[PDB]
Amino acid sequence: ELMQPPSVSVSPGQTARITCSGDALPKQYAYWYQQKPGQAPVLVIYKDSERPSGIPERFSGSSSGTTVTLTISGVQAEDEADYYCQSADSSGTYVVFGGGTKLVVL
Amino acid sequence: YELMQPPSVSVSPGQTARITCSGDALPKQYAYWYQQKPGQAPVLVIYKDSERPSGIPERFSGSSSGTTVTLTISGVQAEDEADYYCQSADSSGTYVVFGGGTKLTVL
Amino acid sequence: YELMQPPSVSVSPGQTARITCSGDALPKQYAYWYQQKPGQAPVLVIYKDSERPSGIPERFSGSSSGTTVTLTISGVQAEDEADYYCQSADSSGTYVVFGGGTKLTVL
Amino acid sequence: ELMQPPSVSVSPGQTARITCSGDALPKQYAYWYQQKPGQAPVLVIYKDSERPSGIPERFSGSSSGTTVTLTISGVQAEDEADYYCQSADSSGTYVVFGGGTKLTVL
Ligand SMILES: OC[C@@]1(O)CC[C@@H]([C@@H]2CC[C@](O)(CO)CO2)OC1
Repeated sequence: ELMQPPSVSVSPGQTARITCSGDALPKQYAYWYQQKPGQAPVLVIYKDSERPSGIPERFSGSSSGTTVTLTISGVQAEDEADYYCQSADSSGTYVVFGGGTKLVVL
Repeated sequence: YELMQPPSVSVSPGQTARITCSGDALPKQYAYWYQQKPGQAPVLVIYKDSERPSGIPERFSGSSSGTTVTLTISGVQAEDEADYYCQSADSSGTYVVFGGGTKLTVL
Repeated sequence: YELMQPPSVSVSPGQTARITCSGDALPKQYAYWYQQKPGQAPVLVIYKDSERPSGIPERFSGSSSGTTVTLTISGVQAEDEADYYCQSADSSGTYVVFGGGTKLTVL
Repeated sequence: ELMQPPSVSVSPGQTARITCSGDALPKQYAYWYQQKPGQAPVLVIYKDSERPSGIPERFSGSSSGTTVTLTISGVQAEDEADYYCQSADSSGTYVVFGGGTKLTVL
């Protein structure tokens, strides 16, 4: 299980940082996706720091020991969504998730 | 939905299901696949066309062919009943595109 | 899904679409209907079989026949393209049941 | 539209209160539903205070002036979800929503 804050809120154009923590993160890749009702999930970062095509450069990913972090610079209204981190247990046998973080733009 | 995906695919347990998405930009743009079950976080099952994240069973596999990508689920089990989504980017690689989702019914 | 609902219904603009859910407990249990568009909050469009919350257009209407309930959308507009969900309760009225959702495609 | 806190978190068995504010609420009904990925929305309260069949008694709704409130007594793990209030503008012409509140059970 991964620990993630329930919500992060920032005013427009601020940077938001969303961190997940977990014992297995030092040895397991994380994936970050954006969840909105009614549409496919949108992968914003894979393997800790890689960005899929079509994803704005303002989205970036980093990792440090038992944490991984999605940073969103210059937050826009369309960024309002839930962000989930996905990884795997220490053994790499099964998928593990954070509880999701709701990003609000004040 | 700029990717064309059938709304429904059904198979009995043990069969292999193939879920396809179609789009003009798929040849030179990676696809990503998700599984969505009721009341659970979505799961990334394939990225970059064919790679599985740690923890994803090998019975899930992705492939690319012309203007179509395919999620193939071998030996479908009851618990695989879920919605499956595909994501990619447009021909330029400037914005994300996605299919409407396929409901996989088992039985 | 203890209610059964077609995964897909399609009509051209201006037509009337009928989306149906079926279940043994529907006769003596109210149904509720939602509209889900991409990237937006779900919308309650019908409650108690046939009542429309304030702000829902009269072109959306709900009805109830035997073991089926029906969301009828008259004068379908392109912006009505969405997923539609039905919810009710079991026979006794002890827990909630749902359909798998219908994708309405507007041609 | 409507103002709702981004998130509410309580330990198991506590009571959670989720409030929506809006100028038109004194004259317009509110509806509360539970949103989870992958499933139909679940209406827990309609017309301010009425509960659909199949909804546990621990869910209740109240209204007071420019506010409406969903109260969840004895919060349980399956209650973890987003809760949205829906209403209508002052004229009753168009639908309005809160931004959703993510309920976390610590
Ligand atoms: O109102 C229906 C939904 O609850 C279905 C799923 C949920 C989203 C919609 C589809 C989803 O994003 C696909 O991963 C999963 O969660 O929002 C709306």
